Amino acid sequence: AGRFTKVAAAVADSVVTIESVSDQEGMQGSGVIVDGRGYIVTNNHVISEAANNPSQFKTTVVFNDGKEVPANLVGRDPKTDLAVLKVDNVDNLTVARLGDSSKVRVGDEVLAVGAPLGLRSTVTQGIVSALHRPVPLSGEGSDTDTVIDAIQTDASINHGNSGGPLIDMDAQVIGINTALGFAIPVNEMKLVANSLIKDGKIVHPTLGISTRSVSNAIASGAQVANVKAGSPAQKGGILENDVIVKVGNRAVADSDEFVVAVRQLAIGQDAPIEVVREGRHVTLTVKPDPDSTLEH
Repeated sequence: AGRFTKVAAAVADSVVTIESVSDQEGMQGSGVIVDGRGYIVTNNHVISEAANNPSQFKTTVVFNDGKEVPANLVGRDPKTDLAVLKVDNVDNLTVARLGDSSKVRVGDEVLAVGAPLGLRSTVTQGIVSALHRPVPLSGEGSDTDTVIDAIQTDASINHGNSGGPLIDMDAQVIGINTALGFAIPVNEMKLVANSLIKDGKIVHPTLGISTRSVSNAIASGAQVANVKAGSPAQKGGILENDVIVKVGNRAVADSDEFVVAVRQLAIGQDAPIEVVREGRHVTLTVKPDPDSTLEH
């Protein structure tokens, strides 16, 4: 058996098909078993339509052996494009082994593994092409668009392996394939999954700013398109046409990195925003709000 053949074969039983059907429509993706009690991780696109219209969709999980079981949505985070499902009282689950995405390096060989029985299923191979790479993702349903800090790979990521794991050569999960490919890194997945399992929700920081990217000799970064009334940004003295170049401890190259950087701030704690305003460099202070005040 070949090098990749062995790794794909070792993790196949941890990968599942997730199917959502209404009497009008029927969509399908992959996901990975992450906990022996039957917790399954996928991306938020895969279950979005069912989560938004639960009265008309039924979600099932199909195992490598072909068993089909009903699945319940535990919680989801459109901002990180992740979701968690739960199957009840299924025995002898092959739980995926979760790696450490902070140890992943550019050039590392990977498999992007889709669920073996999915209709369009794919397994692809490549390397890690970049780390900590902000990438915009369009929201599936009425879901908000977002940006994630991704693992980039030249393994093809397509309908047939999205929601499945990105697997390293130790056959460990180093990320979740999104919907020139990108994976949500496993260290972030673990933090978001933990939260969705407990609370059924994740609370992210918000400033009330929308930005557009600017690149030139005077100041490159995320130029402020809009500031929400009453927002942390309004209260902290951020102005439209300000060019944001640093948010907290993270330099901000463009509007994509701005989105990711905000989400690394502490809720309720003062933080520096560096701005270029009418040719001058200004540091403001902002106290981020929770995006969901009642779950904070």
